[PDB]
Amino acid sequence: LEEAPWPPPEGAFVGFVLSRKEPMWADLLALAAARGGRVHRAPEPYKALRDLKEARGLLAKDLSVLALREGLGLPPGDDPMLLAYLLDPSNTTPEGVARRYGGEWTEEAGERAALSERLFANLWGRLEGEERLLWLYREVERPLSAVLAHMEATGVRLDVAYLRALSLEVAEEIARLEAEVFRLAGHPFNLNSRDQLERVLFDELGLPAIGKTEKTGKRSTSAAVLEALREAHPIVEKILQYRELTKLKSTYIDPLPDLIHPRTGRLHTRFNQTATATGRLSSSDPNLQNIPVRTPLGQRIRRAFIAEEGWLLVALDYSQIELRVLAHLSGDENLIRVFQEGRDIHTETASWMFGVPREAVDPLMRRAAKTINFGVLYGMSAHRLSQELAIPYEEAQAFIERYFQSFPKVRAWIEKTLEEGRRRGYVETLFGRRRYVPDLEARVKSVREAAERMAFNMPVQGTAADLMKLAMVKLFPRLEEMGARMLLQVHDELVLEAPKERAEAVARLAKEVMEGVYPLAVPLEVEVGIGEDWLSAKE
DNA sequence: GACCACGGCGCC
DNA sequence: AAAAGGCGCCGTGGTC
Ligand SMILES: CCN(CC)C(=O)CCC(=O)NCCCN(CCCNC(=O)CCC(=O)N(CC)CC)C(=O)CCC(=O)NCC#Cc1cn([C@H]2C[C@H](O)[C@@H](COP(=O)(O)OP(=O)(O)OP(=O)(O)O)O2)c(=O)[nH]c1=O
Ligand SMILES: [Mg+2]
Ligand SMILES: [Mg+2]
Repeated sequence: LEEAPWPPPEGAFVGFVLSRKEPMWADLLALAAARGGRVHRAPEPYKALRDLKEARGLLAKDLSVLALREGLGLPPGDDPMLLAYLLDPSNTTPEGVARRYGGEWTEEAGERAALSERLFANLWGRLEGEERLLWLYREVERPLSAVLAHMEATGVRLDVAYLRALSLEVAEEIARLEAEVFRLAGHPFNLNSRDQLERVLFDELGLPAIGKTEKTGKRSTSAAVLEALREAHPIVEKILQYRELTKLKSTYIDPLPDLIHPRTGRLHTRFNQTATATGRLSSSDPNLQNIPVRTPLGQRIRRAFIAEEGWLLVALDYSQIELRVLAHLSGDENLIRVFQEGRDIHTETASWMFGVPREAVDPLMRRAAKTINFGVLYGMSAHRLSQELAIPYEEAQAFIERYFQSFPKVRAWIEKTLEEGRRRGYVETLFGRRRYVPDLEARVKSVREAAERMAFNMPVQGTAADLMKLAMVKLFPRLEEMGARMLLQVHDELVLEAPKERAEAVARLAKEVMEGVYPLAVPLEVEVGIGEDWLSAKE
């Protein structure tokens, strides 16, 4: 390409090199743009950012987040990553996409700019005639990248002092547990080492091994195994408590406080847009889509996520979203009727599980019940279910008969979906988002049937993901005009931040946007709460 | 210091 | 652990 002085003409593709992958933390080392057989290299990248109207090219969202961090309103535009991801969601990295569609991902901005231009041309070509994928690109993914950029640069407020204090308290409790574990073993060892624990439980103490690990066939010490052994030796309960506490402390309590950004004073995640097989987003660095919520200590941690002073958090969560999607995709009259009547399948199952009436099902019971509902829907075995519910195998097998019989046209949809996947080599969401599942023709049964479970889960999980993304795209500009903020997405949930005066109006508005995103054969219901912290906001 | 594979486990 | 699916991060163990 012909070397040409900065700045580039408008519509040029950008290339850029960060000192580290996280755009809120990165130094912009270099910046370039490419168009019309030219390549322009910015003498000083930060200053050159101001000359661009739009970030167009590979990882456009990351450069846009960096720009917002610097006070520049630079929105992301076309990104070949989004084109490739729609063509095949195993296209998750620029290294791979480059190799697959016409170049190499190097460490030089000018080369990355040229690459973006070339790859865009080629991938755009491949999407011609693919009208549904085109609609997903233009109406969903592309605008969604702009929304994600704002969410990332905005961040979420965290009560750091609270977490610091919590750490010291959990440390003492952890020591109480580990000391007792060592007393019971008769000697200390690295309790964090599942290999050392394996030998203590199964070789030294006389406990029966229950299961083996997947890759290396060691005797497993997983929570499920320990659960089954909870009454064979008092050390087992202590170990389970130890695991709970150390998991929460090492993953959330200790790391999160150290990740507060000096400029914003908030915590900033990344919402990865080309990272999953089904079309869901993922979150990393840190992952804010797996903040604890179940146990007492977990809830204490979620309480650390708080609203700016003068603001409130608003949490909105789609009700039984994948069951409703299933009703629509399958067209099952019984299931559709359930939602037209306003029934709650999770409460109902929770009612059967704990042997209480529906009004007796508390939040944590209902939670347990959804693991069972989706567990079964997506192929859980009779054997496993009996083990979890701690009931006879015959009771577990029975529950699964009744489950699929109540909703007769589901299996038809599953069989239709699997046959279709075998022929085309891929399955599809409602909107035509694709996932290739070649192992549907595998000759090994365990491999083939695992593939089948992935394949028929995908249209359901993926449609739910399409709906939520579309909702985010419609909702974002409405929040901007009300002076509220979109902060996080957790798959079928959004967390917004609104000024106190407008929080009620924002909650109502967001609820309606989410419910009316794309009407289905059953209503979509959204549960909404308002609060000073994330736990309170989910009520 | 960093990379991986693994087991394990937090959320949806 | 097991015929639920989708993720990312932790510490260990082994390298490099
Ligand atoms: C090989 C087979 N293998 C391997 C593992 C598996 O198949 C893998 C599965 C997996 O990887 N791990 C398994 C589950 C692990 N455990 C717990 C561990 C167990 N230890 C205890 O219980 C201890 C008890 C305890 O301490 N105490 C307190 C001390 C009490 C319990 C959790 O996830 C914990 C967290 C949790 O349950 N959070 C709920 C959940 C969930 C799921 C969601 N979805 C999809 C559809 C939904 O529609 C959509 C939206 O979700 P959501 O909005 O929520 O639901 P709805 O929209 O439908 O309903 P409403 O919005 O109306 O309410 O997402 C799934 O596909 N599967 C799901 O499980
Ligand atoms: Mg939900
Ligand atoms: Mg949810």
